[PDB]
Amino acid sequence: GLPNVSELVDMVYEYCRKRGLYPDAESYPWKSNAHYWLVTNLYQNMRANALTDAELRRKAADELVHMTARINRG
Repeated sequence: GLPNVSELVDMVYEYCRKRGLYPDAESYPWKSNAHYWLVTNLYQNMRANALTDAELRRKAADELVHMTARINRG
């Protein structure tokens, strides 16, 4: 299933920490297309907006609701 908000925020921070080891964002080791889209969107929003941890958590929760709805309808 999808990550919960805490799991997803941890993934964003790990990606933040590890992304320099890889040739590009797509080459990072994603367990699903969902993880790639969730994490890279939140990372870029983090980066381009200096999001606080609480702000990141709110965006992550919204992204997870949109993605749950997408998967729910096929």
